[PDB]
Amino acid sequence: TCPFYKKIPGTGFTVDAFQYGVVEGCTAYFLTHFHSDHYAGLSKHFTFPVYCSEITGNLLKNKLHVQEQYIHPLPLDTECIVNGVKVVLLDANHCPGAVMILFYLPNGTVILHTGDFRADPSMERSLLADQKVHMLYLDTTYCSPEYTFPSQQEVIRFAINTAFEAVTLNPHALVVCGTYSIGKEKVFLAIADVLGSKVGMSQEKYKTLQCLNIPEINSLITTDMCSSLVHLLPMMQINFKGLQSHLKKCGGKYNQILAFRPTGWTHSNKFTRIADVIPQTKGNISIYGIPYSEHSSYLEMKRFVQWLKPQKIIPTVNVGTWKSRSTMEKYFREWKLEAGY
Ligand code: NI
Repeated sequence: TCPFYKKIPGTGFTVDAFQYGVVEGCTAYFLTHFHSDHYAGLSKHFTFPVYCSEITGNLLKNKLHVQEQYIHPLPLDTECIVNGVKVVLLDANHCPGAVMILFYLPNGTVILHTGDFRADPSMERSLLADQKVHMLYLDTTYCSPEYTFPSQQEVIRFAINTAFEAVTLNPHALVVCGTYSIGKEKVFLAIADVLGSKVGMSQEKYKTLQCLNIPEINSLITTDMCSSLVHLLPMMQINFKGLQSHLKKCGGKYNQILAFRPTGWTHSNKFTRIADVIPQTKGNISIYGIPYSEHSSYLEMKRFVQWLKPQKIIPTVNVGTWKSRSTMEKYFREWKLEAGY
């Protein structure tokens, strides 16, 4: 049944709650972003109103065939009224179209649901700064101090310089980037731009990217693989077998593959600087695991919460074990005591 941390008290609302059938007393279903653990359950047969960003609504219509009459896109950074309740959608710094939702309850309580987010100081100057938040439903994916990772900018620098060096040494090398969901588009787009290439991909992935309002996209992506030296493949195919096979498919146009797996975190991070990352190599194939995260590090999450000073925190991730839950609650108390709220 629908868990409590997906229900917004004092409203008829649920968030990311599409896999439970008809939720009792839900008048409006919010969707924070287009990732499968969150949208699981939506299809063309859904007939309740869905509230979401413009980008998320493009993906619902084109990829899942949800009928347009049930899709209610809202502009960001704008006060809107839904079933008599004031709401605002804020950029979540997650994947394209990902939002946080501010709810202004009729009794005066204010609730922020972060969806999935990567906290950033820029958030401290949105409409969040303008009022107090009583309850926070928090993306706690990496709520433990061992989770450090570099900025997204440093990781893109590393990838660009690595790709550019490899292809300038060998003009017959192919660069491959793994994907399984929207998000992390900067990785493959930054590499293609430095190589003066388009990014080649399957028709299904090209379709997905055409839903995202990325400026100048027709200039950066293509379904003609042959004309491209950056290819996108399913994350599952980024291993020595899958890449040896793909290399056969290019008809002797290429004699080397350099491939990137954008992982979230990997325990190489507890010991290693980004500068120090090395690939796994077999023959003429090398695979780099790079720590490109679209979730908060532990320090970024702590800073955001100590800035916000919520009266109550409700975790939405890692809530399935008592040891996880107890750990997170200990960190929330530390943060509150250190900051003085
Ligand atoms: Ni997500």
